[PDB]
Amino acid sequence: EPEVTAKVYFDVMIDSEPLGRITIGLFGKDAPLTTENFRQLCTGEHGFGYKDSIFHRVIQNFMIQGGDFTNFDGTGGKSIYGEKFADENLNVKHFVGALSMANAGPNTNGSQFFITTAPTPWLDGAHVVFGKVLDGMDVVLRIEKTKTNSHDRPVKPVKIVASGEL
Repeated sequence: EPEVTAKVYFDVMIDSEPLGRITIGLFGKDAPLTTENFRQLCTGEHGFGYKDSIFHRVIQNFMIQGGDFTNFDGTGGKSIYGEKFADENLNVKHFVGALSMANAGPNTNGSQFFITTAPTPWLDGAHVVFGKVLDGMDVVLRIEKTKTNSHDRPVKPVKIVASGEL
């Protein structure tokens, strides 16, 4: 995997019950702009970020998605650079535990991301891979095992009650 230059975390809990911590390593040399946007959204040093956001989409054995702190439905979110920012590096490919940038076409990176729980090569070349779950992958497996309704939305809220940099 690429060089890890920074670490951040998510303290997750599926409603009145704590699931645990997910530690993530960022690829600062391969995607500087993308990692810093994520890093700052984690620390919330701007008054907005991932704290209290949810994982609105969960697809058993594919990936889990989150980062929509504006609409909580998978339609919102925003970067520290503005509404959307360009694809910085599309050469890094996906692997289990990859933190990838969710988008709606070329250059539509906002604040939404996903964590793969299986190899997803069909995404290579279309999504910026900028991180790796270094610890807490068992927390991630628990999240993908929760009951989901239509659109694969968790019945109970999987909430990031805390986040920050290590």
